[PDB]
Formats: sequence, C-alpha cells, structure tokens
Amino acid sequence: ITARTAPAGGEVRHLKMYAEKLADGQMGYGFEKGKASVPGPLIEVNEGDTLHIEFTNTMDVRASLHVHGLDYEISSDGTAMNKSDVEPGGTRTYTWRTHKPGRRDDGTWRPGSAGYWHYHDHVVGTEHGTGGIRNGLYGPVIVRRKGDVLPDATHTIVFNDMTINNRKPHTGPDFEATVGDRVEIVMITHGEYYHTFHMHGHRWADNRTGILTGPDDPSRVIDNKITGPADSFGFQIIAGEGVGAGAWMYHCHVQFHSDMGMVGLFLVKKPDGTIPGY
Amino acid sequence: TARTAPAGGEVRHLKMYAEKLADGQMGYGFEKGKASVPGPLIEVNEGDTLHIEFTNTMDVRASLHVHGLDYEISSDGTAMNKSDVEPGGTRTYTWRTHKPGRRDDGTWRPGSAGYWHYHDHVVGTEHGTGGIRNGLYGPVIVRRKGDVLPDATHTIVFNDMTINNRKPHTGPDFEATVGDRVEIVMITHGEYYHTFHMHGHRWADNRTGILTGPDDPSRVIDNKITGPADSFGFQIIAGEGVGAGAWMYHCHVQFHSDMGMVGLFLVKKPDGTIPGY
Amino acid sequence: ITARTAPAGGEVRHLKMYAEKLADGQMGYGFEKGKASVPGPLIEVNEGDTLHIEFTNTMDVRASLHVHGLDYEISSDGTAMNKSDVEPGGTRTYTWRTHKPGRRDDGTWRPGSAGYWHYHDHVVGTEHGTGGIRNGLYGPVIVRRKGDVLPDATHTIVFNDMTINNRKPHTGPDFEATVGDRVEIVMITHGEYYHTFHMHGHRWADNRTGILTGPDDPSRVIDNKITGPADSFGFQIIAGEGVGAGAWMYHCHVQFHSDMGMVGLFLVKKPDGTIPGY
Ligand SMILES: [Cu+2]
Ligand SMILES: [Cu+2]
Ligand SMILES: [Cu+2]
Ligand SMILES: [Cu+2]
Ligand SMILES: [Cu+2]
Ligand SMILES: [Cu+2]
Ligand SMILES: [Cu+2]
Ligand SMILES: [Cu+2]
Ligand SMILES: [Cu+2]
Ligand SMILES: [Cu+2]
Ligand SMILES: [Cu+2]
Ligand SMILES: [Cu+2]
Ligand SMILES: [O-]
Ligand SMILES: [O-]
Ligand SMILES: [O-]
Repeated sequence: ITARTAPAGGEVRHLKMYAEKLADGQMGYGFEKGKASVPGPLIEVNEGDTLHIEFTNTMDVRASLHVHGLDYEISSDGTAMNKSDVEPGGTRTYTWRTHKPGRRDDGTWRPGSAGYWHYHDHVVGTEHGTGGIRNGLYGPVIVRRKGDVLPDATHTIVFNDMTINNRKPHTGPDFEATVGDRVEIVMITHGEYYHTFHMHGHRWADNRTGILTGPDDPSRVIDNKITGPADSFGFQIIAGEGVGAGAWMYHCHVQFHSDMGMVGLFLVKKPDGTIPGY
Repeated sequence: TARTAPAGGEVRHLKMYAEKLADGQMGYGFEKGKASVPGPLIEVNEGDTLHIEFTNTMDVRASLHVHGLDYEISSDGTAMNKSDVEPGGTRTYTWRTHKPGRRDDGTWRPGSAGYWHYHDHVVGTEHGTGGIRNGLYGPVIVRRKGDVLPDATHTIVFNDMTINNRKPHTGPDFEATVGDRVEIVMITHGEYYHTFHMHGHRWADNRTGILTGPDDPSRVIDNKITGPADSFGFQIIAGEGVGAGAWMYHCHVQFHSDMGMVGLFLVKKPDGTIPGY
Repeated sequence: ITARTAPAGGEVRHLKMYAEKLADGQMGYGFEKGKASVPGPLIEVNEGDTLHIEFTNTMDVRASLHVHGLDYEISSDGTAMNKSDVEPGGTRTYTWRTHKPGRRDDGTWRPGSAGYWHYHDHVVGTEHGTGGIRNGLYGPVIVRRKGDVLPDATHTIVFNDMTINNRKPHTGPDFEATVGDRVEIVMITHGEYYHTFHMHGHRWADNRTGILTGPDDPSRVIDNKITGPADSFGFQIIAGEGVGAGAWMYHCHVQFHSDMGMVGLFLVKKPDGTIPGY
C-alpha cells in the first residue's frame, strides 16, 4: 500500500469545546467561541489515544456531551442521571479513551475502538437530548486503526429528521471533488425517522471501513443503506472511479423524503474544473 | 479457558403452556401458573432435536411458531397448515437443528446456530398480531460447538413502544458485576422500527456479537436498527474499559426514549456499589 | 463444486427495452412492445460485461432508466438534471458497465460490481421517479462474479409501499418449486415504508450472495431482514432443505402489513407434485 495509512495511536490529546446558541435559534458545538458549526467539528483519533475535552456550556440551559463507541467512565457519560451534564456557563472536563483490539486473558478477542462514531447532547429539551439534537448539537468522531487508509478529505452527512445537516430543504449541502480524489464520508442519522442513504455512481462495502480488505472480504457491496436514529457509518470512495466526472446526486431514497428536499450533489470535476453539462 | 458449548445431537423434551394472565396479557411458560413475558428461554446445541408438548390453556386458538430452526410444515404453527391448537388442546411441536457442512454439490450448508425466537401465529389475526401484542413471544438460542458461554443471559424485546410489555419508564433493569460475561438476546415485534443502543459498551454486528480474531471484518457497533421479528444477540464484558456505573440502554428513536423505552444496565463494583449511589 | 457456476465476463451485450403505460393505469418496462411487466424483466450479466440498452419511451410523459450498483457515466444516470431522461415517444441508448475486483495502483482493493441490484424510473411524477416507481417502473439486475453458484430459477419479490409487485392485497404472488430445487430470490423495496422480509422454513446468509463461502464465513444467518426504499438483496435456498414439502409462507413481518395483505406462498412440492395438506 502506497496510500497514506494511519499510525499507531497512544497519545494523550487535549481539546477545548463549546456549546453555543446560534442567532437563528439553533445550537452548535465548536472548538472556538463564535465558531460553532452544525454538524459540530470532526474529532479524529487513533486507537489507543486518550482525549481530554474541556467543555464549556455558554448557553442558558444545561447541556452535555455524550459519545458513541469510545470508552468513557460513568462520570463522562453526559447524562443528568449520572451528574455528567454542565450547568449554564459552566465548564467540565470529559475524558474519552480508545483501545486497540487484542487477546484477553481468557483467550477471547477484545474488539478495538476503531470506527465511525459520533457525539451529541443528552440533556437539552429532554433527558435524552431530543431538543439539543434537534437544534444541531451533534458531530462526527473517527477512530482509526493502525494501517487504515487515509482520505484526501472527509465530509459529514447527517440526516436529522427530514433535513441534511439541519439545512433548509433542497439546499444540499453540495461538495466538490476531482476525479480520482479519495473522498471519505461520515454518515450519521438522528431524530425520529428511518432513512436510506443513496449515492449515484458510487458504491462501498457495508463493513467498518467501507473498504474491502481484499478478495477474501465477504462484506456486501452496496450503494443504498438503511439507517435509523444514532446509527453511524462511514466509507471512502474514489471520486468518479469507472464513471467519470459529473454532478452525482446523493439523497435519502425514501421517495417522500427525496421529494421534500433530502438531496445534495457530489460534484466531481474534470482535471480542468468542469462538470459535464455545467 | 472460557467455557464453550459442546457438540450437540441430543433429543430433548419440553412441556410448554400458553396462559391468559390476570391483567389480560398472554404468556408462555414451562409450568402452569409460571408463564412469563417474554416467555422462557430455550437453549440448544446445533444437532439437537426438541420435542415440545404444547398445551393451550386459553379460550382461543393459539400456536407456537419459531424462526431459524428446522421444522416440518406440521410444526409451522399456522392455521393455514393446521398446526395451531384449539382451546384446551395439546399438540407436540418438533424443532430440529443441524450443523454446517459440505453438500454433495460442494456448496456449504449453513448451520442453525444463532439468536432466534418463537411466538404465536394465530391469536387476533392469522399472523399472531394479537398474541404477539399480548406477550406470546420468547427467545431461542442455538449454539455452535465452541461458542463462548456467558455468565448470564438477559432478554430484551422491543414490542411496539414497550420493553418486554412493561409500562413506560419501568425498565427492565439488569444487574452485573464489573467483569461479568453478560449475554443479551434482542428481539423486536409489532409495528415500529427501533434502534437499540447501550451506553458504555459495544459489540460485533455478526452472528455471535463477538469477533473471531484479527481477521474478522464485522463492524463494531453500539447502535443497531431493528424491525419486527428481527433477532440478534451479543456478549459483553460488563464495564470493560469503562468501570462500574448505571449504564443506560434504550431505543434511540428520540420520541421512543422520551416516551419510556429506557432501562438500566447496573454494573456494580466488587463491593456491590454503583458510582453515584 | 459440481453445481453450475458463472463464467468470466467481458462481453458486450445489446438490449432493447420499452416503457409502456398499461391499460389499468400502471406503467411497466419490457423487452418487447406489448410484453411489459411489473416487476420489469430481469437483466443478468457477468462482471466485466458491458450492456447497451436502447430504451424507447412509448408513454405520453418523460421517463427514464436509472440503475443501482453498476458503472455508468453521467449521461446514463437517468435524471432530468443531467439531461438523461427520454421525451414521450423518444429513444435513447443507455450504457451500463461492470468490472471485476482487483488491486489498484496504490495497493488498495477495488470492489467489483457483483451483486443483487435493480433499475427504476427517475422522472415520472417527480424528479425522483416517485410516480413512476409507484406505477410499476422497477426491475431486478443481477451481476454475477466468476464462480458464483447458479440457481435453477430466479424469482423477484418487490415490496412497493404496501404491495408485493404492485399486486392487490392478499394475492401473493405465489411461487412453486420441488423439494431440492436451488431457488434464487431477488428482494427489492421501494416507496415510503420500511419492511421486514421473512420466509418460513428457510434461512440465508446476510452477505452479498446469501450463501456462506465455507466454515470461515462470519456472516450472520437470518430468516428476517429489515429493508427500506431502494434496498436490494438476494439469496439462494435449497427448497425444503431439512424441512420438506409444504406451503411455506413468506411475508413482511410488520404485523399491520402482513394483516393488510403483504403475504405470499413458496409452494414446495414433493416429487409427486403434492403439497402436504392439499
Ligand atoms: Cu442515551
Ligand atoms: Cu429519509
Ligand atoms: Cu441511484
Ligand atoms: Cu446517542
Ligand atoms: Cu409468518
Ligand atoms: Cu423505538
Ligand atoms: Cu449513548
Ligand atoms: Cu415470526
Ligand atoms: Cu436518485
Ligand atoms: Cu411491510
Ligand atoms: Cu416465521
Ligand atoms: Cu434508486
Ligand atoms: O444516547
Ligand atoms: O411469522
Ligand atoms: O435514485
């Protein structure tokens, strides 16, 4: 493999994070005050890393940080029940850990932390974060295994109820690549509805990485994936591989959802920057 | 050095009843007056045969239908095939299981092993809609030789918008000690899709919920979409890498968790305490 | 393996197809005028094959052909946006390609096209084909890998909203086999609803082929599979294996759906043609 690959983990990392009310009534996470986003910023670590997150709640209601997949003690689970949320104006340090896979004392195989995961609020509106998730308090987390192939770019697509990334219907988001780029997609679902994520012109493996290890990998190859609230998966594709440049739609394939605006464009450009037809 | 399942091939006999419960629910049991919702766990090894003498103590027809396991049409539990049971009647159902292996044509026949379930097929409608709603469902585990055995098995059924037909916000809660090998059988019934989530723990999305080793490509998840009659299971080490605590499990459909589809996996320290209580 | 198996692909194939309004208001695809069907005809190719489809729209509204899984250039994506649909009475040639898996220049493993796929309209009623799909413009596509086991027969089961193959409730379809037949099912979902496909007396592997490669195959074995709009999977079973002859139900296991008529029969006959009980 002459693609770039992830190194062995084991670093201690520190991060500052905020929750902020946005002017339009949404709520977002950010690494810097005044720079919150929906979805929140991507967090990327290597198996074995530890992450300490000093989280400041700048809002006038309690809020928290809850993460899927990664190791955390009960004091970092982000729930009111376990006294793990954060009062208005307060600050709390959360700790997320990750571990490599390996053989247990009893001979069984402990799975590693690697995967496409996500974080979100757990106390805004209800004790399950229903109002916080609705308002935009969610973001992606990637844990890489040593040797995983690294992409040119990562895009995050969140089906939150009947919106993509809390955007107005029929406003994408769109993103751009050049034929041949290695593009990574993190796909997260939140809210009340099931969805089916579909991409024109591209396909991926329904496994941890979205990639086949080789000719022995039995994972199915798909272009359409059912998802429900708090499901997270990811994959990498070679933009335009075997199909060329174009305005490649991605959308939820539930027909009513598609018709109501759950559609975006994967704009794959020729080496001269053009898109066939535009 | 964990305990593992032996090779199967025994003929087993079981008595089972369907009973109307005082509150209007219906449940299966191994003994009259000891019916439960979910019904009792049935556990066999690949190659075993199970003969179930089933007695319907209710005033309506009822049946037993099973997923995954081999049965002849006379044991499919449907009215169509005359395998339901009249009120007060008794019928012997036979379920079989087989090991995987090579067919004459060189193809690979899959075994019966898996996390399965049984349920009524004739109460209320000819698809068991009323019987399932009333509580006539239960788990079945078929083990492959060499499968790792747990310390304890718990059954979690999302039946419409309830867990195990319980009132909203009443669990069920389960208890373990840090380090216990805990097995979960997860079954869905009714009209709704759900997403099963556990705080602090994760499992492999494959037959056993466990990876065979470094080559196992199965994804590792903590959130699984499920629909009516889906069944899966897994094993976790309670509190592994995360410690003791009151660990929530719930459906992650936001309205469903808000409406009460939540329980607690109470993982105790060796002194019996739960951090915070 | 002394079963029949798929050969290596790499042929250029040509096909004529039509879209046709049916007397009852449905719309169907066909290989010949007056022989349209819902589902449309099965298209079956080998990895490496190319397929040129000369598609004629005989209807009074625009219509198109969009395919999942297979390689196509943007000019064959079947969307209005990319000028890829067909005006009333018009004709257009679509090209679908397939490729085998293999090693990329960077050492990564490119997945092949093989799988259980499907095609459908993309412009009737809305720009996502909502009206065309509703009316019956969908059909199965199988791409075989060299060495794949070939069945005795293939049946296509489409959960389209709350119908099977657009049929009236409680009218099947029913299929017939003899104990020991190798039967292939292509299972496609369309519309607005999620479903769970269940077959009495039989089970399959939740992987690309529905079959285990051997004792090392980790895929789960199931008899109940959740599906959403534009999901497609398939499998092979040995009719009556270990269970014998009988009227074996298949249905959606959503209780309201089976009660409302999403039920059919897999009629597995003894060598004398009878079905136990009839
Ligand atoms: Cu939670
Ligand atoms: Cu959707
Ligand atoms: Cu498409
Ligand atoms: Cu969550
Ligand atoms: Cu049934
Ligand atoms: Cu739910
Ligand atoms: Cu969680
Ligand atoms: Cu069932
Ligand atoms: Cu589309
Ligand atoms: Cu259905
Ligand atoms: Cu069944
Ligand atoms: Cu489609
Ligand atoms: O959660
Ligand atoms: O069933
Ligand atoms: O589509």
